[PDB]
Amino acid sequence: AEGDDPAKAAFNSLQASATEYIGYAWAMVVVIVGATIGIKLFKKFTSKAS
Repeated sequence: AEGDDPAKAAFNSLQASATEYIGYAWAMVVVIVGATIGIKLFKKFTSKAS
């Protein structure tokens, strides 16, 4: 059924037009994950104990 919920959806469809926020948020994401790979890579080399 072609039901796209015209109640809250439609209203949210307007707020979702924030093309000024869909870009800088992506860079922040990398700073969340990529930020782990850094410290993570450190534990590996520092947890070798060969």
